[PDB]
Amino acid sequence: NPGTVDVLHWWTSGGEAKAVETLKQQIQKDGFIWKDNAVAGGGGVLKTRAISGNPPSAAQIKGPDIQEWGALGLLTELDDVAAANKWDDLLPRQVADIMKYDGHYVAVPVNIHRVNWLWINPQVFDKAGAKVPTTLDELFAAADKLKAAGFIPLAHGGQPWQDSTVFEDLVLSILGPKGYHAAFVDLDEKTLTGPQMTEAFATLKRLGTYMDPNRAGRDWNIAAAEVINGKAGMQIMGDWAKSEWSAAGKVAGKDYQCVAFPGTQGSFAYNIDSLAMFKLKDANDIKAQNDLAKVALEPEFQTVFNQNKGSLPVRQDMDMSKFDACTQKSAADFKEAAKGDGLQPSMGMATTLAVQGAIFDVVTNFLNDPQAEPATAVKQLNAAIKAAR
Repeated sequence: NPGTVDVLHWWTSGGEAKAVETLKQQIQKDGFIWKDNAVAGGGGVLKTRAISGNPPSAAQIKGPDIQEWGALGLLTELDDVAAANKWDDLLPRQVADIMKYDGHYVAVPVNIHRVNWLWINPQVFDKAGAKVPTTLDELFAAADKLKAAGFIPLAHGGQPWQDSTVFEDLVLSILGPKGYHAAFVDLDEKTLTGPQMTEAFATLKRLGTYMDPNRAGRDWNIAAAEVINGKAGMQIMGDWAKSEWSAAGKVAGKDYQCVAFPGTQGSFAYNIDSLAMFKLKDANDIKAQNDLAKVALEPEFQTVFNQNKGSLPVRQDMDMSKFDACTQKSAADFKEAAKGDGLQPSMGMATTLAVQGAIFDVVTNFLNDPQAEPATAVKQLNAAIKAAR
């Protein structure tokens, strides 16, 4: 036909086009047709279109949104392409499991972000006599010292997802991997209303006190800029924030440092993006689909897509010297975490959009209220999470 690949995705950026193009050019070269329809409003009509027999060949669906679409029977089993390309050998076990439904590949993963980073301006630290933290006590001690030296201690933007990034970090730090998993994967009631979650909010509140009150609306890349430009000391963010650093022409260690969010050493909170493959009717369109799935997990796209963006590739067998120094620390930390309970889904991997919304809402509401009681915030957390489920 020669068969058509229609991919619904949100990879809008110029850096992400380089990779998408490498995909297109190879599909064409393999004798198939390319077509895309790239929407925007990042964060996530496809349903109505797939529940009515006009799906795209592929769509961007991260988190649990895969199990739901699988369970509807709308996705296609990729046993053949998996088998031909030794997918089980290439993927970390926990990653492969996220991509399966009834033991069958239904989606191909394309990246691994780490959520639990702190980004550090080593020039700002030296001029402030500040010490790169490894504990929460030390994170505050650095914050004080930066303020005392007349820097913005924490660069932080006014969007709910960013408030909860910082929250989920604190949950991980205080509760450790197991408790984090109890809270965001199992939505365990005792955990979400317990003393340590309460401590996570108390610590959130306390981080609040060092944040700019005129942050409302502000994007993560503006907060990163305050760090890049030598005006702030730190930002707590996932490793997408490297893009901002790259685009400014920085390096690894010479301009910034990446450390694990204090107290989360040992753990890797992953954030994994993916293309779920729909059940199609045309044989040629299947062959195209299977090609897109193969190539999305080949070295060429796995390198370009994750490069100039900050995430790790999901393939285990990569030439990592192709990446920056922070991605190499991220690759090392991944493996350590992977030996045990340390590897956990970020909150964004770990629940439904409705539950996220509930948490985002509780967190921002409590962080935007200087009188808010942590003892109260855990009841709000739990009650909202119950209601969204």
